[PDB]
Amino acid sequence: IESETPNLDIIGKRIEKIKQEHETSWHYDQDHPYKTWAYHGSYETKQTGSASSMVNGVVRLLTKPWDIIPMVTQMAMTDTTPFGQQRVFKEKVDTRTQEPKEGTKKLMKITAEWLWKELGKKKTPRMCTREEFTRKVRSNAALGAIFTDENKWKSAREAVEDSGFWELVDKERNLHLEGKCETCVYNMMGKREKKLGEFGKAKGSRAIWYMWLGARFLEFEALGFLNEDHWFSRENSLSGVEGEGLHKLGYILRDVSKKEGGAMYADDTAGWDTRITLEDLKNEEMVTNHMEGEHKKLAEAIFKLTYQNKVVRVQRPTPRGTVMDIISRRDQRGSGQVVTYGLNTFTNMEAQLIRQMEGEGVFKSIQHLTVTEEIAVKNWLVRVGRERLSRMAISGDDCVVKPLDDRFASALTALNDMGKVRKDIQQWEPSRGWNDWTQVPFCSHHFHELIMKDGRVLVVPCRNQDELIGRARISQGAGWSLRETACLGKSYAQMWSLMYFHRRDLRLAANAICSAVPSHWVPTSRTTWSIHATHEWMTTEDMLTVWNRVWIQENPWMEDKTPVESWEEIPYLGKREDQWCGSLIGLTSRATWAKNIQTAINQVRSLIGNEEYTDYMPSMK
RNA sequence: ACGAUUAUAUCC
RNA sequence: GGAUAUAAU
Ligand SMILES: Nc1ccn([C@@H]2O[C@H](COP(=O)(O)OP(=O)(O)OP(=O)(O)O)[C@@H](O)[C@H]2O)c(=O)n1
Ligand SMILES: [Mg+2]
Ligand SMILES: [Mg+2]
Ligand SMILES: [Zn+2]
Ligand SMILES: [Zn+2]
Repeated sequence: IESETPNLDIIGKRIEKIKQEHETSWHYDQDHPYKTWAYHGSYETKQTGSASSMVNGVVRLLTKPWDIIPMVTQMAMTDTTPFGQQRVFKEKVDTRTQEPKEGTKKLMKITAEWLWKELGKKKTPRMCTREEFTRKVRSNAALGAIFTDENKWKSAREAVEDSGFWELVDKERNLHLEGKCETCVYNMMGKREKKLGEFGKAKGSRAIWYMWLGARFLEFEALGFLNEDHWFSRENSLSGVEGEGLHKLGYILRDVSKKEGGAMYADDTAGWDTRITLEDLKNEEMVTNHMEGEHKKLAEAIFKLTYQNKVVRVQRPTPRGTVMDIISRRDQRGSGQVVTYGLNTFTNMEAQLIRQMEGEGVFKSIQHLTVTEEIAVKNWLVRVGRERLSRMAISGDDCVVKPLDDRFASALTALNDMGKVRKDIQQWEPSRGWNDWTQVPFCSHHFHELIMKDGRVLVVPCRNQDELIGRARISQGAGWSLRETACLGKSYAQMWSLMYFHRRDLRLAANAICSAVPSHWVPTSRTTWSIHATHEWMTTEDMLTVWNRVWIQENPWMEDKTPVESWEEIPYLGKREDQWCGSLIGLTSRATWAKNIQTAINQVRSLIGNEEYTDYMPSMK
């Protein structure tokens, strides 16, 4: 029922080309685990990825009360080995979403058409240039070379400056213009990030899919305009937040909460990219209806031949050593495509609008839309669609919706039938809604209204303190380190004083870390540094300069631009709120840690060696 | 060898 | 503008 039906007239040449370069080892394993993906063959390969973690000695030594807290100490780097990847693959990528019902599809298509038109009122699809690509791509961006003709260069920078790289692009750009595709294949790797381990094992996290550099240009050429012209900015899309930094997102939530409506809902979707249906992809492609000429053909080539027909190359442990599987999947979002963020935001705006529609009873059944319901839907979009859009903040899969009323919480038949099944809740269990916008999660944070001593008001980002301390105590790599990650620890402290200055433990811990890290060191990478013989790196005073720059000078929501003169003027959350968000104030282990903080600082100093040190601790009493 | 999109800090 | 670091989807 759920097996994948490949279109070999479209993906056929790609698979043959991969096979041709690997005839020595190409077989057809009949023990392949793929249940929902078409499988095409395997061949020998070598293991890539990692599952180890390095300890950040300076931060661990300075956060002792948290040694006894498993929400801190179980933090690890993810497992990006093929073992780690196949786990994630069996858990979430190797799944199938049921085709939505005919009423759902009519609802999605109507809404997507109205959305593309609203997004396009003040923007125009356009091609992007090779010069634009050459200026944007990082010099060390992955080449991701699939075939040997593509493995000539040592960096993306070198590749983009060779006319031979652009000859490969031209060969394939010409195929796309005829409607054929021969080289656009996805690499696959696991996302390296920080995730809580369980049972002494580091966990995988997610799949990252990337085509080779030439195919990524071709993506960019046809579809980069969604990003480069900022289609999903809040100004253009009403719901998006593209371009707004994390720290300013609380200001958007406060404005959404000014609206009249029900609770504030922020239902996460479980494995959003794996739940993108071919219906979703075909509604996304409707942007080509606003294109012309050569552009329309290149976009359509990308959507049809590379997004709706993906050939993937993924590693897999097998008792005879690691192999590489050549699989294929017509739906899903390939997390790594140029459209990932933007089209995730698009479809998630479309899904939330529909859920709002269900809540208001515009339509009543997803099995079929009556003509009078199609009329009601279109007239609803015309009448209120733009206002319903502004009741949302949507950053790809992450969303906050303040609906008209709380019928939303139990309006789940369209949401579930589109595949957008909520995380950590039953299919038909009503949603949990916040009636206080400062408690709403959005992009892994919530936001507090912080009154300053002037009486001015900041909105500041905040999360459970154990997540922050956990992440600061580990890094990529292996084993233990002290000197090699001291500047990294100072980097974390700088983040803490700028974004979470309002948490007592974090502001104490940050000053302690700065007091312990040699003050003339400057990071040149995660594990390397240089010594400015006469400049101190990021003293107290220029940390306070950064704080005033971000929260006052450049803060559009701060009218009075009067600087703050002293770290002691910069306030904290109220104690109860600090505690509610994981503060250890009130615990005796923390009062001890604090009272004796200079001892631990002097201990780290001695372990690092004889260097010049500065005491950031008098910034607080 | 190291995805896309984006913010901030730093260094050049 | 680039690189690094961090963070977010
Ligand atoms: N490093 C990342 C993280 C996320 N995303 C995109 O943003 C979507 C939503 O991100 P998130 O909600 O953090 O992950 P999910 O895939 O939803 O996984 P889960 O919610 O199960 O943690 C992902 O599906 C992915 O397509 C991405 O491109 N790159
Ligand atoms: Mg999700
Ligand atoms: Mg989130
Ligand atoms: Zn192609
Ligand atoms: Zn908080």
